[PDB]
Amino acid sequence: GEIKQQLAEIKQQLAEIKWQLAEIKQQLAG
Amino acid sequence: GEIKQQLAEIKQQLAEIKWQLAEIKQQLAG
Amino acid sequence: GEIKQQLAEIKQQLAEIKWQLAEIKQQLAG
Amino acid sequence: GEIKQQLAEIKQQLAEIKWQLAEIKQQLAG
Repeated sequence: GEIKQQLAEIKQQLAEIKWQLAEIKQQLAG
Repeated sequence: GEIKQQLAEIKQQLAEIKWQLAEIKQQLAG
Repeated sequence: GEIKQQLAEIKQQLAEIKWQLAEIKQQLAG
Repeated sequence: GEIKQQLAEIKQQLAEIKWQLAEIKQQLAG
């Protein structure tokens, strides 16, 4: 239930943050 | 119950981080 | 024990990430 | 035990995010 869904949501957010950071890095590298 | 409250706070902070990174991405690429 | 220490470490990391993002924002604003 | 393993993974991802943000900060300010 709630603990496992919150953990899943957190892991999804961390994945999305990692993508955003990789995109920013690529933008800075041109 | 305590774990649930801490995980909820973690999710909220990650959501705020995502928004801040979306803004930085838009500043660099917009 | 371990659950509470891991949660504390995570909350500290989130705080540090929020500072880094605020610093980056200020750097972009000059 | 499961919570402990997920929290450990969350801490590891946050550490990686911190490093990526330190690099971006250095690119902009260095």
